[PDB]
Amino acid sequence: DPERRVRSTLKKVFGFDSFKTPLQESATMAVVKGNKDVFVCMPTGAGKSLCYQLPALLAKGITIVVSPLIALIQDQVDHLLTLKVRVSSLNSKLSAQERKELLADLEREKPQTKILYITPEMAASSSFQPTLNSLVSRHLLSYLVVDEAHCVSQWGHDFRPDYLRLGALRSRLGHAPCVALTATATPQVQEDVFAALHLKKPVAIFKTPCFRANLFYDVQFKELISDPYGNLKDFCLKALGQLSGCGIVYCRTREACEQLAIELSCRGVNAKAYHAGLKASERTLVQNDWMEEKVPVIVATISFGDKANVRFVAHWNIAKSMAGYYQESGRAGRDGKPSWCRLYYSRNDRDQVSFLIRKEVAKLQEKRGNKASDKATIMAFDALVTFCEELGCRHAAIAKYFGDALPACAKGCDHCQNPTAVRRRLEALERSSS
Ligand SMILES: Nc1ncnc2c1ncn2[C@@H]1O[C@H](COP(=O)(O)OP(=O)(O)O)[C@@H](O)[C@H]1O
Ligand SMILES: O=C(NC[C@H]1CCCO1)NC1CCCCC1
Ligand SMILES: [Mg+2]
Ligand SMILES: [Zn+2]
Repeated sequence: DPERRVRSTLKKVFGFDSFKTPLQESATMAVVKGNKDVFVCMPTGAGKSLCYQLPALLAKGITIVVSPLIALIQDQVDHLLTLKVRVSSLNSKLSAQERKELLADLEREKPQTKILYITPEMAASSSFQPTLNSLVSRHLLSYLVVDEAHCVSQWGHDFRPDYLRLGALRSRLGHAPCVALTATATPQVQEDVFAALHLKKPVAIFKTPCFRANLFYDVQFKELISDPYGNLKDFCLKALGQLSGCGIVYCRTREACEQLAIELSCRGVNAKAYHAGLKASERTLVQNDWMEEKVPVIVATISFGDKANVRFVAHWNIAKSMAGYYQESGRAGRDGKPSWCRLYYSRNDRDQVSFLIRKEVAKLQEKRGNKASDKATIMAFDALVTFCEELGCRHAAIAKYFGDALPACAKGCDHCQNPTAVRRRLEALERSSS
């Protein structure tokens, strides 16, 4: 029984009685089994770390774990040191004395080190190779783990050249299985991971689906609304009337944030602005006022840094990216009860956000020259423009983006609930500028 061994270690070392989801459990079992290569794609906070850290302890040899930054290695190392586990790290920030003590440990038979964190630069170093081949010689490597695996991809919004070295490394440790883990969930990033890391076919995939059936999506066009602030007012109120629950209004500028909270409060719905301009004392009062439910609606530019009963998330201005919008809106309806997600689109608004992105990309060019990755920035915005202008199910467009199959829309979107309503609105959009 592996399930005995897993259950024991989850308690005795990690101090958990259960797995956060069955998907975390399914992934973790496949890694223990050790026959296949594995891809774990779950949101940040889902406990991806556990899926390789636990199996490493049940194995005979050493697990090598590649993480992008010494700052994230250190947090991991300290976490595991407070749980009485034999874990070390190899990097520039170590002394030459400590570096000699660790390399000595690796050149014994049956070393004390059980998990070795290393950067991709250090894994691809000249100075590391004798040690690495010595571990290969003596069949002392149980696994190879590549955390933050999206770093291989130009489409993944954090490219790192050194991650492309990890492929050849992988085929040299062919005896041992490889686990690749990320929160970025686009199909192209997954294609890039599979080829860049020379993963072995059939890959066992553990992927959180991005369809939530309890969310209603719609997209209104501001060019067509006679009374914009009142349209929003009614929306907020309807979502709070079955008062009950809370809501979020997102927007881009400080000025619009303030005007929005004034216009909502003046027209029968209590609301307070929330942005980086105001003082940190006043920031935290608005935060606390929304959490304990004195004030039901918060109008914001930026996150706090959980909340179960958000009955609506409204976007006043189009977001910078599809991943952006999916994250932001998806703060709605965590309790499982019906919520509403609305996006107020306009073509002038689209142009403003479009201009800003490109001006930001020019700055990065001035600084470091042209990069293939800047097209990923543009495409990510464009996917959300298409979402706004196309006749189609809302949830499916989201699904298409993250490479999921056609989800069953329970009339859970404006398009599917009434295809012709939406068509009539898209015809009148085009008549506006006739
Ligand atoms: N089975 C579990 N039960 C409860 N909490 C867990 C479990 N597994 C992991 N966690 C916790 O969840 C948090 C997030 O985990 P982490 O591995 O950093 O997530 P990810 O890397 O996917 O973003 C950590 O504090 C971790 O201790
Ligand atoms: O699915 C999520 N989860 C959204 C979470 C992240 C923080 C708040 O919401 N994000 C991932 C990362 C971006 C592309 C693939 C999807
Ligand atoms: Mg992680
Ligand atoms: Zn639909």
